[PDB]
Amino acid sequence: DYDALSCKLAAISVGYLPSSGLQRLSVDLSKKYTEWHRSYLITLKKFSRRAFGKVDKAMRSSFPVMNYGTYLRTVGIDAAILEFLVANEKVQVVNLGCGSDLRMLPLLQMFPHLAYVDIDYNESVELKNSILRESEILRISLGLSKEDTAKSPFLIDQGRYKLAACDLNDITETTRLLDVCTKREIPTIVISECLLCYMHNNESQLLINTIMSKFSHGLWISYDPIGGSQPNDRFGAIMQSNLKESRNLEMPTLMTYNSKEKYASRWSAAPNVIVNDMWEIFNAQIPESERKRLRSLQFLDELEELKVMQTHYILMKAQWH
Repeated sequence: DYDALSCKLAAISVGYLPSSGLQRLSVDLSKKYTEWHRSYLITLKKFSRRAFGKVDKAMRSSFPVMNYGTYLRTVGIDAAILEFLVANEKVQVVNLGCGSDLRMLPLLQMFPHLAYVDIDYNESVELKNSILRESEILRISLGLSKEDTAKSPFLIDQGRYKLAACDLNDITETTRLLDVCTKREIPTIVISECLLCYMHNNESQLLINTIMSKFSHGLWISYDPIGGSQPNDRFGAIMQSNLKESRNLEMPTLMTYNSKEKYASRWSAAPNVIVNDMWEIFNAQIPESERKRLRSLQFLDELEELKVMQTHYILMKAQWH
């Protein structure tokens, strides 16, 4: 999760984010997008010297190619969310594996009838609860008090926002949490940003079939990497070796779902499944005005190196009713 936060703060410091066109942010909410994430880094220092040390040095060692990958990852997920929230005013979002994601701050503001539900491991949501309650600007955005006033499973439960500890590998614990914070009939958006890659095939497939069957109308926006379908494409072999040799983590279903078609077949129950890798989103969805703006920030010397990386990431959008 500290990798994901290092990417977002490096993109904001250079200028890549916020993109007020694609994210549909106002003048005040564009300023607040920068001020909320900056106060998340300063407050993270107060609560952890080790976590601030890894996030600070990763920010400053960020390359232009990696900043283009964070831009497409953020405005890609945001473009799918905002199209669904405009067509449907009463919606509830369930951000599975949220981490340090702060997209609920501008989205709750922009949509009065929007509920939101951050869900992550116990350790991740305890640090996120400490940062939102400590900072003054993050407190005012969610209307929180400084103390831990919430009860039982929820660390936060103020108005139209809910932070909750939950083992997503456990399906019995996942459904029981969704019974108390969501309703069956209300349109839903399920975001799995960098979650299903770290899970085995049994835990991920049961999470997809159970949540889709729980709600009537919805839209699953899942972002993840793929191993690569071409022969002699060892991007998936390099990343699996880089994860264990670094901090002892795994990506069990990387080589299994090595293409955008195989990844999209997990949501085959849903009748409307689209899927496009992040290089296709760079050439199609991103306007010409936006690409000129990113060129003014940094020198993208190796555009082919950006294509090799971004074709090994995807954005799936399943929709059922």
